[PDB]
Amino acid sequence: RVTPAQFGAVGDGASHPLSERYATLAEAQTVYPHAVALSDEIDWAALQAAVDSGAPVHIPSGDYQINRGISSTGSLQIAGDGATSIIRPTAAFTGTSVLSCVGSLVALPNISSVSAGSLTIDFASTPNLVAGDVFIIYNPTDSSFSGFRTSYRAGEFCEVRAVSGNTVTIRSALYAAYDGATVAIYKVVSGVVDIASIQIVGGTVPMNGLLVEAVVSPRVDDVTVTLANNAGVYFARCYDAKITNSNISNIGDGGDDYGIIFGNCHDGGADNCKVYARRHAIATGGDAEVGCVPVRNVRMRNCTLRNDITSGTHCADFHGNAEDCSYENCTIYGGATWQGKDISYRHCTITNASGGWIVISAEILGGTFLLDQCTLYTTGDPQPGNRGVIDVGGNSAVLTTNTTQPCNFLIQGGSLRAPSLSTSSYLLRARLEGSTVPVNIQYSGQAIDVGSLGKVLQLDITSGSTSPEYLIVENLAGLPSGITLASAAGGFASAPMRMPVLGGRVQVTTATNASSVTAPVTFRYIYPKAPTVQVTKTDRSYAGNRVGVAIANPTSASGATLGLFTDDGTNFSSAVTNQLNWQAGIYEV
Amino acid sequence: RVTPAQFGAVGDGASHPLSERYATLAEAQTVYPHAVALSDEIDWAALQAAVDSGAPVHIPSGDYQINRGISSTGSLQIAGDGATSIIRPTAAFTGTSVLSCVGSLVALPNISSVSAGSLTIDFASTPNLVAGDVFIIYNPTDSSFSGFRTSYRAGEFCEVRAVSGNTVTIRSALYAAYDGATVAIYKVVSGVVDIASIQIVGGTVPMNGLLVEAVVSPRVDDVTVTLANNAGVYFARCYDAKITNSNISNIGDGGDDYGIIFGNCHDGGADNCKVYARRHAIATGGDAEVGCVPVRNVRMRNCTLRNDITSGTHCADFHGNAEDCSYENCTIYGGATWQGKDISYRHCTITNASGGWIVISAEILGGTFLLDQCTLYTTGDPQPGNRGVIDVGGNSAVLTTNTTQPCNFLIQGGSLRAPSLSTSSYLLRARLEGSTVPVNIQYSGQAIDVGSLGKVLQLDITSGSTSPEYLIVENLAGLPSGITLASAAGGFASAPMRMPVLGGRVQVTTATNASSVTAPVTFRYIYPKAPTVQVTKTDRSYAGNRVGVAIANPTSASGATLGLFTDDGTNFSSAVTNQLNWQAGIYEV
Amino acid sequence: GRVTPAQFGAVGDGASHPLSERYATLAEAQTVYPHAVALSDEIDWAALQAAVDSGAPVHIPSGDYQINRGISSTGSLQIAGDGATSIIRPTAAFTGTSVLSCVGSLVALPNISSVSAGSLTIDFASTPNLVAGDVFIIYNPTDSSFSGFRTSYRAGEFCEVRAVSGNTVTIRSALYAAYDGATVAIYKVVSGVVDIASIQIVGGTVPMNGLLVEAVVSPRVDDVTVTLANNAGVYFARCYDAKITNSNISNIGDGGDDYGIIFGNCHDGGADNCKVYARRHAIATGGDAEVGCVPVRNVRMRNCTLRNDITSGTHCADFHGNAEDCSYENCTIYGGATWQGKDISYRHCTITNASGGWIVISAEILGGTFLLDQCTLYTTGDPQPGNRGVIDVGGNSAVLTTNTTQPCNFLIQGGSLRAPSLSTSSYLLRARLEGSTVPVNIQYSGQAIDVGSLGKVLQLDITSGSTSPEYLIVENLAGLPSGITLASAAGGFASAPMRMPVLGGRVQVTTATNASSVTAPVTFRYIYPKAPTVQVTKTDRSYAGNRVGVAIANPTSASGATLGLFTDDGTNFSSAVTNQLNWQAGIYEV
Ligand SMILES: [Ca+2]
Ligand SMILES: [Ca+2]
Ligand SMILES: [Ca+2]
Ligand SMILES: [Ca+2]
Ligand code: NA
Ligand code: NA
Ligand code: NA
Ligand code: NA
Ligand code: NA
Ligand code: NA
Ligand code: NA
Ligand code: NA
Ligand code: NA
Ligand code: NA
Ligand code: NA
Ligand code: NA
Ligand code: NA
Ligand code: NA
Repeated sequence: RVTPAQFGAVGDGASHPLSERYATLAEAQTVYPHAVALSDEIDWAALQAAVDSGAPVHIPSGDYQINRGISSTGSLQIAGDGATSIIRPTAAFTGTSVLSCVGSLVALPNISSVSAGSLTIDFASTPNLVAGDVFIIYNPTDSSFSGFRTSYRAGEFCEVRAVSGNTVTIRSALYAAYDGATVAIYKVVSGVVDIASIQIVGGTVPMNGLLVEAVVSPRVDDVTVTLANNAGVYFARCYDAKITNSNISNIGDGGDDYGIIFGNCHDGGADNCKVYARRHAIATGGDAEVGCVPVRNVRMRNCTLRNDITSGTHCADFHGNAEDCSYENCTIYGGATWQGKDISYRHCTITNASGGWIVISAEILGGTFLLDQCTLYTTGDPQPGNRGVIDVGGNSAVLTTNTTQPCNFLIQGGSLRAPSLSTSSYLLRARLEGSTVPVNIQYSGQAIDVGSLGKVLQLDITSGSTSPEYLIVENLAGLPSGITLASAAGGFASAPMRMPVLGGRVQVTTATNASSVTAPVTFRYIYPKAPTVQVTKTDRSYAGNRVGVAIANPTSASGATLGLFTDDGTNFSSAVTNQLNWQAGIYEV
Repeated sequence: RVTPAQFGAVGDGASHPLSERYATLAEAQTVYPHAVALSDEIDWAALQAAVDSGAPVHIPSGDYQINRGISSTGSLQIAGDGATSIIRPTAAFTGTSVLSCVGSLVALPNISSVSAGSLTIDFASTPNLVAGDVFIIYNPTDSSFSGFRTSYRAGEFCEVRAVSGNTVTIRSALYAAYDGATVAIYKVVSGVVDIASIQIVGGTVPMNGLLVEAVVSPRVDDVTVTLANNAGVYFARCYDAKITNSNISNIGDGGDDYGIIFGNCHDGGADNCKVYARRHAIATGGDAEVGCVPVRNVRMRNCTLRNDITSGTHCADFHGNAEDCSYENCTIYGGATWQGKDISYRHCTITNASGGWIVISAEILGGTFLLDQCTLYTTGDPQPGNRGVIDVGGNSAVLTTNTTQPCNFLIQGGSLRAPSLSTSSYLLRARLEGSTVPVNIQYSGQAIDVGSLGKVLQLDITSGSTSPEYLIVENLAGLPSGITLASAAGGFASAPMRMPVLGGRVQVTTATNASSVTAPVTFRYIYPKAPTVQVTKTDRSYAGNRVGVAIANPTSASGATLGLFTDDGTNFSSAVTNQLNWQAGIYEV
Repeated sequence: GRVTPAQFGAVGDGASHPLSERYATLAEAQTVYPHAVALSDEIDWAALQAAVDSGAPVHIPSGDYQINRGISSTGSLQIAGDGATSIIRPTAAFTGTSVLSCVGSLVALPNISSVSAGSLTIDFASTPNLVAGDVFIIYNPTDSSFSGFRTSYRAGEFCEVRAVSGNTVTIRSALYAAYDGATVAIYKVVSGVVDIASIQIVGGTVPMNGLLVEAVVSPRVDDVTVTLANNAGVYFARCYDAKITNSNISNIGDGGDDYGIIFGNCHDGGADNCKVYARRHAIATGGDAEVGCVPVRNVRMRNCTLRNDITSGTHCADFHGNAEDCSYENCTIYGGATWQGKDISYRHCTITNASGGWIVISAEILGGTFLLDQCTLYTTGDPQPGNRGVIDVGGNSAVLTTNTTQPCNFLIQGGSLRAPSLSTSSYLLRARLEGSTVPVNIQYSGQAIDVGSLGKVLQLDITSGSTSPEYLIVENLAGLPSGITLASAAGGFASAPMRMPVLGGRVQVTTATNASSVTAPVTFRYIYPKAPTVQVTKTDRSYAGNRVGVAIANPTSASGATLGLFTDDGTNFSSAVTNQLNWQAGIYEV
């Protein structure tokens, strides 16, 4: 509705300080009240004034030179003509973000204590809320959500359903319980944020290309952002923030170096974005400011993500304050991570990080962690660095005294290709370093393509202990002969186990000078302990004078000696074939 | 192209009746031929005149007060500057919908009878159709698609491939057969419908925020709609209706209370929308008007949905006239439903409705119903309401004489967390109330996280009968000891079954004063009938004078007495240990 | 956009207006439109072309613009309209290859040292004109350097620059393949902004393409409607991260290749939320034989509904054999789909049959992994009379040949497959060797099947060549009727490590006091590829008078077994009493 040209923008790609047009600061401020100095860029002055007008701003193709950030409280509405509508910080730029909009957390009355899964909140006095309003429940106590980091504090975003007196009902169930004496409540007050069809060429100075903070349903669509600093796009304390159809590339400056990060956000996500950043193309986390609650129901879909493989870290990120978030239908070059609680990767294609691993874990609070029908590729071998291809604390402190809820690690279907492992390598490692909770494993349905391999599961205990409900390896295709199904220490060894069935038909021939004949079997896979073995004689009835009793003696985790013995010890009177049909498995759960 | 300001709009948020500007109605009608009274809103008159010009309408930021719907026939093109372009019914509003566009159903010739799966339609005379045209085959006979409601009539939308004389080929196979003597055919005649980047604040009076009816490929994008009445967005009899990137919030007025509903629609769906509504955030169904055919190939993807949990109903809806529709990659707070035919939930996260159940059924015609790799949560327990966590007629008439096709209920992978069930609760219930078709269950691969639990399956018959092709429980993680695998009545009990394997190794020591030694085993899970049991002796050969024959006697659904007996009844001559390796399962299909 | 066709003199009223209506001479017309060719050219075309030529973004108001020549550009093309009422319409007099087109450039870079697959470092022979974010193509001009199935399936790929230090260029993702430095030419992709949105092209019968975008980084097509009766509604050629979204594309075809949207030699990007029809392939991938014709990689089709002409006899959803690491996800596909190339997946798709009755067909299999991941499949027909599986891998065509050079894994995981009209001779999946010598592995796992009659799950044949598979697995299937064959397996398939489902039951036998044995026959519900591993145990009786009896099976075969209870020493049983013979059978080799 307004343009920067209407407020005097030039936008020709060259510098135009206000001094080119105004002899005095007072004269410049008569036109641009918030100009700071005559050396400020006319393009910046014009863009900021247009934003300040309160009308949606349309930015025609041009190359706008700015020395300060374009910022707003409340609302920010900017739409360009596409990638040719360029906002470009100059070498003289100062400020935290190229574009920014910041809403408000406004104190609400305190509340009564409330249980997890409730949809009713009792305020101490009349709350200024109506249906559709958004508020944050916030616990200022350090580590109130997770002990892994100080800043992982508890709370969540609620959406008002109805209000009756001091009672406020909400539109979806609470993720967590709150003691009323420990939380402060804030109404999220913000205007309309919609940023579309522009290109930010941020350079090396600003920390963020775009910052949107404490806003309900901001929208970023069809943008291009390049930067060499901390974050291409940073959503902080936003509810239903969406960024869609955008290309974000952050070369980094050697800091946290994020492409798109959702800090203390709830709902929304990224859809159909192509993203590169040095460390984490997409990430979740937050800060330590008021309202720094966990990241929940944030969904990354249909993106392609790349990072700098030499950074050594995972490309797709969640930090340990995430709960109930996922990457879905994403192509992820350079690895992914399980952190926090209740995290899923669904139908993603994921390649390895530099260490050779594909999925790595950290800061596991507990809950369920899932690789759902993913396609996994590694060109390396993480075993020399003590990690699994899917790693849970192999060489790091991940399952600790800060892991306070039972954990379920679920690998369902999909495929895993890893041509360059050794006979020492393992597909999944979990190592306890202080936790005392059940750690359950379901490794199920996946098709595996390897050269050499040592083991499917490697389950270790450095400190702490576990009593799992289950330890399951099942329906795997592509396992080569000789591998170990699960090395399991301590409480993993005594866990209720299900292990794959092996078996076959072994011919034995009786001898007329003996009451028995035996034959050795070496299992194609090594079990964690002696499996449950069946043996049955087929394809012969009387071997002369006796049927014979089929047994196995001994049996072990690695094999068994099959035998056919006359019950009473009489020698067989004929020398003839018999088929010993054997099988082995473990079926405790 | 045109703006309401050009036609005299004010849009400042206050009321401006025509009387402010025109002394008589005649005077006003010179400018606005459609004006009804001098009390009409200038903003309404202006917006309607803008629509009536036939040019695309751009609505600049503004708050436009209207007392009547903005409506059109055939085409409607409205685009604003985003959420600050607000259309607002006043207290005096009269009309059914805030914005609406209605296309036409134009008679085509009758047709010859045609079979399901055909791509060739024979018209009785020359049809006015060319490639790309869309028509509806419509059976006006009540319940011609489904007997569950009279308005579930048969027919479908067809897209013309080629026309040769009176023969019309179509671009995809027919879903159903039609007797030519029973159907009337209608060409869908409509123009361009495109509604984008506006906000409708509908209030309590209009039944619909947006209504689009009988239109080919209408588009709704980047809109925000709030309402407290029947439907935020209602697509009726549309082909390839698509709504994208929109936020829809219907507080409801205590009726059907839908967010987005697709009535009698084919193709299209909802993508990347955040939706709240009191009863069903998204739904499908229809009315009883001409062309009220089944809802097909409508796909809801990448949405977050919420409802009022106190409504007691499911948040994500399909009615019984749905065929071949799905929700995929959606976050669903407040439950989902199987109804109609061939319905799936894929990679969704779903929480419980107030009853404690998560997926509920109604109006099952038959076909295949799938929960594919979904993450399911319930904080409650549906068993006291006689419902499973996944429920098929537990407490309602769902599998009845109106269920006319074989049913397959499939649960594949994913997870289910339900910490608060009792030892009486069951994960899935199916109860017959009059149906006679096969009802097949595949409960396969899911990771389960419970405290107490009674049963995996509960399969009951109040009336009717069934001869299932299969009844399968397999590859489940997380089942606690003592649960029942399936309680199965009548034809469920005699169905070909597959039930999980349990087994173990039990040490027994022979005694020199007996020919046998036994040991009791109680299975971890209770089978629906005595399972198929194997026992083999290992890790010992002769026990003095005899090997011993390993048997089980008795066996039952809940356990077995393992035994080692000398074949000839001679007492064992030595007291030595032996391992009885036992296992059980059911392997009929 | 900045400029409009009106500003350059357009009419856009739907009727023809040759330049001769306004200008008496060609010279006078060219004063206004320098690139007009003749006074008979359309004013709408001259105006639209001039608007594009201005270099400003072009906004096209509602109107119906008549053009007799393509609207084209080099480097950049920015066009946005008011939606489907902004119509660009070739006239009967149209001449040109494409209605709308933008072509970027491939600019030679220095040569590189040999590099391994999986590398992220490239060494240039001399200083390269590259910075971070730049895109280049490694190209091998040698015919069939990626796949032997076609000449034009040449090797190479798109790389995105991470950093440059001296002659060393690091890249943002690992190379898919290895390259001999002496065999490749390297090219920078130089292009500007391409953005086409919110217009309708009514192409007609003349143009080969509705929209062509060639050699461009991140072109964007959004909210467009395209109809045509020729070769390709939308053709992306040698593009990196081409995205078409929210569009309706319909190609009636002219009897040629007849594509809706085709990605030729493209890397990254894909199609999202599109409704597409084309006579042959609604969406396809492939390419041409021009410089830079590299494999199609990381192209993702998502959230689309696709239809084709079923009487064409071909699959609706296409990849050609030069595809690697591509997929369809969350698509409704009427008229079948295909596995070709390497590492291809369909995920959460609903797919119906092509005319032959099959649903997924293969061709030009290089090797790697081919996945149907939780798909819903439906056929109204039966492909067996045409010698093809419902899921087919060379049943009646040359698919697994000397050009299949890498181990193949065919995976069917979960989902459902309904096929009510098969016969007792039909098979769900067929794979047939016609010259390949690599392992061919099958995982058929977890699917719920709904059939009337059926012959077999797998039909594994060898016409020529040979195979030593790592695995052959059938497991966790629901809905198989009695009497089917699990796997017909010939040659090396027959000797592969197999996993086959368990069958079992409890059979009552009563001893006789005048014999030392009692037997009972069992016929398995499914026929195994070879004699299965069988267990038998006696339950629910201890001594039958004087003896327990030893439970065995004799004989056993692929189709059944004779269960037996025999006193060990051949003494007659002394009592006639019941016993339960608990039997089971399966194959458990992998
Ligand atoms: Ca390594
Ligand atoms: Ca309940
Ligand atoms: Ca035995
Ligand atoms: Ca056929
Ligand atoms: Na000042
Ligand atoms: Na100054
Ligand atoms: Na503002
Ligand atoms: Na609301
Ligand atoms: Na911290
Ligand atoms: Na012999
Ligand atoms: Na009147
Ligand atoms: Na068409
Ligand atoms: Na002993
Ligand atoms: Na001329
Ligand atoms: Na860059
Ligand atoms: Na060729
Ligand atoms: Na072929
Ligand atoms: Na008896």
